[PDB]
Amino acid sequence: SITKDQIIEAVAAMSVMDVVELISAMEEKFGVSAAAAVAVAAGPVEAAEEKTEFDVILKAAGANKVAVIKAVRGATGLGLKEAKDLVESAPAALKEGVSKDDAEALKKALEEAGAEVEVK
Amino acid sequence: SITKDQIIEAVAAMSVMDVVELISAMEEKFGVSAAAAVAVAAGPVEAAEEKTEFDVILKAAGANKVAVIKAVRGATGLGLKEAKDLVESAPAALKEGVSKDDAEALKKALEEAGAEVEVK
Repeated sequence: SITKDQIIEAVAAMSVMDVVELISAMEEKFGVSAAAAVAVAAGPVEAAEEKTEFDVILKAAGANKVAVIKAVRGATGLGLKEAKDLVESAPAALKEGVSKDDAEALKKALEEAGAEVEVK
Repeated sequence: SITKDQIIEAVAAMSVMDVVELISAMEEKFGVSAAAAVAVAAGPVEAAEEKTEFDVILKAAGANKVAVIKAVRGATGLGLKEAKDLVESAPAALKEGVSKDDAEALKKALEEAGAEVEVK
């Protein structure tokens, strides 16, 4: 009496774990687990983190909203308006999680114009 | 003697179709939500037994990215963009675990257009 149905009630006769073994058995039996598949080798969290995530915030455009607006749209590319509003909505984040070099690049640009920047 | 092993040889005793029916049954019983994992996990296991799991990969669209993109979205139905990226992200799997006939069908289509396909 090995009917399809009988098997259904059979799976509901054992525990989930016991079932996991079942399904697993076939995998090995029919050896349907060794062809190509994908890698996806996610390693376990390990110390030694990087530090390349700097955020450049704009506090005050200063007496050079013009140059600022340029630096803004220049660093991003938002519409003149968007950029305007952004600055007008100070403080406003310029960039988030950008390379230090880039952060300092714009920063120095702001300074050259005479604006207040924030590095965090 | 209602062992698990015995259930293993049971699947290896019946035809893939009979196994499909089974899984399909449980799918409803235990629910398609709870069995979903088993269904997708067993989906390939069953097909493998029929030796009807061929993978069609796209290596190079060739000098006919147009026709290719068509074949792609045509074989799948992904957004124009998605398809574009896919092709541009070669190699890219077009189909996975499909009938040989189907695999060769698209393959020949690619050739007709003049593209490089991969069958594995």
